[PDB]
Amino acid sequence: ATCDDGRTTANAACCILFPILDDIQENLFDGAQCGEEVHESLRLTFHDAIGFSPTLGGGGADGSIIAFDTIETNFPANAGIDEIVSAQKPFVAKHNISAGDFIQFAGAVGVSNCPGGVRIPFFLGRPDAVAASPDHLVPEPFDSVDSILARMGDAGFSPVEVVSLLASHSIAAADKVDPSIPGTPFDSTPGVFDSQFFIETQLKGRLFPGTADNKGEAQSPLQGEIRLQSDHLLARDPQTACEWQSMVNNQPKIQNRFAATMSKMALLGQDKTKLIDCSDVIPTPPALVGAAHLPAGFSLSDVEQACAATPFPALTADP
Ligand code: HEM
Ligand SMILES: C[As](C)(=O)[O-]
Ligand SMILES: [Ca+2]
Ligand SMILES: [Ca+2]
Ligand SMILES: [Fe+3]
Ligand SMILES: [Fe+3]
Ligand SMILES: [Fe+3]
Ligand SMILES: [Fe+3]
Ligand SMILES: [Fe+3]
Ligand SMILES: [Zn+2]
Ligand SMILES: [Zn+2]
Ligand SMILES: [Zn+2]
Ligand SMILES: [Zn+2]
Ligand SMILES: [Zn+2]
Ligand SMILES: [Zn+2]
Ligand SMILES: [Zn+2]
Ligand SMILES: [Zn+2]
Repeated sequence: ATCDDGRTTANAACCILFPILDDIQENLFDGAQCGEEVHESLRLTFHDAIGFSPTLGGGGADGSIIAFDTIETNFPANAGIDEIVSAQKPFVAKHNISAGDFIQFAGAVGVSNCPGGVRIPFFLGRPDAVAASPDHLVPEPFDSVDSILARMGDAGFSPVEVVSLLASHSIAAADKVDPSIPGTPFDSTPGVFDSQFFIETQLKGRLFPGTADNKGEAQSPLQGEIRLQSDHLLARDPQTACEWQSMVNNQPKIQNRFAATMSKMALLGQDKTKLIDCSDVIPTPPALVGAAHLPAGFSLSDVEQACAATPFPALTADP
């Protein structure tokens, strides 16, 4: 199909997305950058979608975190979410798509700005949300591996899918874990969708980048980086460590698995067969910049190897 401005897409219903794309690229993502608002919008996809429990309720990827913001943004695990919700709300009001669609669309557009990134499959047509998520559905950084895996499993994700989804932490920072150092990233390349997160979380912790007694924080290997206790544990726990290590210097796997599992997450509470595939509207991401490496001055002995079956791969270090 050909839209009114000459751009093309497989399904004509998708043409409505092109003006939305242009608006968000400039006015949400600061001219199609992989920066703060991409990171926040990607986090929002998860905090919206994971509000889904057969037992407990919630409609998944339904826009509830915007529609029912007054309730959801006050949940403890949603600390800091209010900022991106407030930023996105006027776009939802201006354009003519549901909040659920907008959240997933913005997340997919944003990820596509990141070198090494992917096009997350995107489907159009989610109805407006009809209920708020229950509280206690979003994992927290002080939760155990058993708890995180049980919660994610309740929503439909296996442990290997959880590891896949955590490639998001390659383009990510924390504002509330240690509020003395807001904006501190989880890897050394928060503008690049790469395996650095899976490398750097495996290093022996050395220091706290800010203060030393924050709940849910582990020692980091680097002054410029923060480590979550959940990521510390997931990198090392026998249930997840082998999958974690398998991401290291495996860009094709990170790409393939993140796109597939993000699509699954974007469709929680939804039925793809009732939606329209608009995947081809998402921009083509740039190729990876940089390659897998240890930080300058580090060596393999600084890696806490946690996969009995397979030794940690030999990586070069920054000069
Ligand atoms: C599975 C367990 C998870 C835990 C415990 C967890 C925890 C956290 C925490 C504590 C933060 C920092 C919030 C702040 O203090 O500002 C964060 C940020 C973020 N999370 Fe995760 N997360 C998990 C899964 C995910 C998943 C599945 C996604 C996928 C979309 C995701 C995407 C992000 C992103 C992109 C950010 C960065 C936000 C920013 O830069 O402001 N997280 N997460
Ligand atoms: C049950 As929970 C995701 O709030 O630790
Ligand atoms: Ca929701
Ligand atoms: Ca990165
Ligand atoms: Fe509201
Ligand atoms: Fe509407
Ligand atoms: Fe509506
Ligand atoms: Fe913030
Ligand atoms: Fe480096
Ligand atoms: Zn900005
Ligand atoms: Zn912000
Ligand atoms: Zn922001
Ligand atoms: Zn519009
Ligand atoms: Zn809870
Ligand atoms: Zn918890
Ligand atoms: Zn942030
Ligand atoms: Zn365990």
